[PDB]
Amino acid sequence: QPMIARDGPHPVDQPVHNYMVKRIHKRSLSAAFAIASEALSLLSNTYVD
Amino acid sequence: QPMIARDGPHPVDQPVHNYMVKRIHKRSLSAAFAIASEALSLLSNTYVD
Repeated sequence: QPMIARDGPHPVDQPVHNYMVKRIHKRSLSAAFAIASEALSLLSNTYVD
Repeated sequence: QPMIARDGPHPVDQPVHNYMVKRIHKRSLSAAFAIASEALSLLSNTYVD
């Protein structure tokens, strides 16, 4: 931060430095996907049908 | 229909498919047309007049 030079019945000011630390926040996403029993019976054949 | 993926205390979602069936409806159009008897006698002389 900057600083102003003044006079009179005021204390002399000094330059000030600030330090900040922020942290991450974790979230997620989810989506389902279904398949039926007839489709599973039709898909698992392995070169027979 | 589309899907939105979300988190938190929400159950996970799966997309939907909709099947609809419509059937036809039968209408008509009718218009009348009259011919006088003397006109029918004139048009059907059969090679006399």
